[PDB]
Amino acid sequence: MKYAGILAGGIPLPKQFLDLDNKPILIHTLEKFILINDFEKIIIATPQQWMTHTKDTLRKFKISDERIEVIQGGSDRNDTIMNIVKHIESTNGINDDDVIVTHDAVRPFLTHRIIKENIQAALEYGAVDTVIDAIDTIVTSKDNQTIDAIPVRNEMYQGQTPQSFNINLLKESYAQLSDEQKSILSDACKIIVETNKPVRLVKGELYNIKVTTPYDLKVANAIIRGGI
Amino acid sequence: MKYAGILAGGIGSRMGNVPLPKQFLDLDNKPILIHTLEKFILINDFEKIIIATPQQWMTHTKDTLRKFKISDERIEVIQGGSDRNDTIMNIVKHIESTNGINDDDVIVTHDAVRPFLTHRIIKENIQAALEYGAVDTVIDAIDTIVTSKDNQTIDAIPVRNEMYQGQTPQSFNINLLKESYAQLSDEQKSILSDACKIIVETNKPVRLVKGELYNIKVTTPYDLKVANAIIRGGIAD
Ligand SMILES: Nc1ccn([C@@H]2O[C@H](COP(=O)(O)OP(=O)(O)OC[C@@H](O)[C@@H](O)[C@@H](O)CO)[C@@H](O)[C@H]2O)c(=O)n1
Ligand SMILES: Nc1ccn([C@@H]2O[C@H](COP(=O)(O)OP(=O)(O)OC[C@@H](O)[C@@H](O)[C@@H](O)CO)[C@@H](O)[C@H]2O)c(=O)n1
Repeated sequence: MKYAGILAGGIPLPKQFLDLDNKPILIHTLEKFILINDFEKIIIATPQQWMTHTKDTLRKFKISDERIEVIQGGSDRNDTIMNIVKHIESTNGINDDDVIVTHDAVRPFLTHRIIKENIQAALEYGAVDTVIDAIDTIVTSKDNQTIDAIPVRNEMYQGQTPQSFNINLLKESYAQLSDEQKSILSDACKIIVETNKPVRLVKGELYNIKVTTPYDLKVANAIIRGGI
Repeated sequence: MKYAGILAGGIGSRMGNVPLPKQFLDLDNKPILIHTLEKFILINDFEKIIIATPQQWMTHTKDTLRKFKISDERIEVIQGGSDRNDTIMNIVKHIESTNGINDDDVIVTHDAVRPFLTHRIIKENIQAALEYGAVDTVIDAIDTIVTSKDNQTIDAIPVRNEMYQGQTPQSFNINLLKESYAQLSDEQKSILSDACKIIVETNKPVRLVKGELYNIKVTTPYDLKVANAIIRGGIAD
């Protein structure tokens, strides 16, 4: 069993529901996952305020895949992931070989190739990240004023999503973490990295952007029009 | 004295059936290099605005300046270097052999292929270079940043709050830049990807100036589609 977890639990209307070429970003994203028959369930987690509106939007764009379920998101991004996990466990349980492909609702340009690679690398190695090589030199700062270090750019990668995990592995490593450890995370693959278990790399795409600021939405509107 | 070093070097010899190199390709009917150069021209603080370019492209650069009626005597076209930092040092050697280097000189280095920098960015670079001697133009990382030493598996995922996308300009006190460059071995030089790591390898500080999300580097066709959208929708306004 392969499960898809569309993360839309973050807070005009929230960015995930904004129109990209007369169509909510969430719909753009979800269409990619619908085309993959391998998914047992495609779960959209969203704030309680926006659950009925999400289901209205699905209806409005004539999407009625019974594989789709809308559930309530979490405190933080990782908590939303864990809510989707708890939903799967309390409705059909967790096989010890099940994987979940978590993906940002605001990353509507992921590709069929990206998803299929994610699922096969999760089946093989248990934890997967979607990245692209750093184009900018990457810099670090421990004070937001002066540089701390400038690593070898060759070893730096822009982390995207999907991020796909073995559900048992993800739950066990999340339980290993403290509340302080959890609070400093920014993605889900550091759950696995912090517990000293491997994370394979899948290559994303340069156009697999996160659409949150208005600048991003103009880039996304150009990517749509120019068929990128 | 404050100097601008527009980096348009390292363009390899190319056949005529390939489009023009990225620095010279048209963006809204204007070479990207000209878009970049216009911002520096508007700043009177600069004693010279030096464009370094491969030997093959010097005459074409000067034709291009003429074509867009650019006749600022502060602009000079010189031959670039073997690598990016070598191009910077060529600009330094030009400055020193034409005006000398005063100990209060700063140079504002910038990729010709980042045409969307702003007046704000350049001014902050100049003055932060005067105060702290070395400056990087960066933006807070939006993606989580990851490291891998084998292109297969992750080694580490640092705290994103401390990670930054390095952009340009990069601005230095010229003597400081020269001294720290002279300290480096050829191996160290070969592994650098920017100019601020010259200063960082020699354990001297580098101040941070915040850039802009549209201060993108135009190299791939994808970037040119993004850059045409930035132009059309007036997002650098
Ligand atoms: N309580 C919450 C908060 C947010 N969300 C969803 O999560 C998506 C991204 O959220 P956001 O746009 O704000 O970006 P983040 O700072 O969280 O980092 C992400 C970054 O790490 C990653 O894309 C990649 O880079 C790693 O490889 C959005 O769809 C939100 O709806 C959720 O479901 N519940
Ligand atoms: N012999 C050479 C080689 C390159 N150049 C110029 O350098 C510009 C960018 O070059 P390139 O697009 O190829 O990318 P780089 O690998 O050099 O990285 C840059 C990255 O570090 C920086 O933008 C930022 O991210 C860090 O803060 C281009 O205008 C080239 O003409 C030169 O004049 N002479």
